[PDB]
Amino acid sequence: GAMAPSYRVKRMDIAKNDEECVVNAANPRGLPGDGVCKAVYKKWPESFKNSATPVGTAKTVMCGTYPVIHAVGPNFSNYTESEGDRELAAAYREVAKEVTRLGVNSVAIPLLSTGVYSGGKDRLTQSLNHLFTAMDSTDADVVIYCRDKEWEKKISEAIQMRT
Ligand SMILES: [Cl-]
Ligand SMILES: [Cl-]
Ligand SMILES: [Cl-]
Repeated sequence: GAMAPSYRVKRMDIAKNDEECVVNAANPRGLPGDGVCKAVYKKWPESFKNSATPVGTAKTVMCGTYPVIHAVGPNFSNYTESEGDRELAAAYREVAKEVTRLGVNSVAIPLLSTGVYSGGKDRLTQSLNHLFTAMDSTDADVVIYCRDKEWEKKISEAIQMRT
């Protein structure tokens, strides 16, 4: 584990991360997709062999020796708010189990269900709080990746508030 486990946020493409493994914001069918998923497919295409997994789960596939944890958040256009909330929390709990199993000291993670699976709603606080609930008990350094300047500031404020 990291000597003093931390959370950090960076506003850049997760495909350029400086961590020991990456979490993909995957679709259930293991398709190239859009947004984070498409960037992950371009950088680590080998990790999409048998990466299909149900909503609310995570499945890791190696690209060489680099782990890609495919985490499937719910698409809020299809799920009710109640059921989608439960599946989003579940996907993050599965990411925490995979990060622990892998023994990594750091992990790059996006905010699940905040892009095209958001159902047109701002889910920064919802998704980030489920990320914290799952990852707080792990000892890996977590680096959250985002692309919006206002989201970077809000994620950074939420991290600093708890220290
Ligand atoms: Cl970039
Ligand atoms: Cl998304
Ligand atoms: Cl963003």
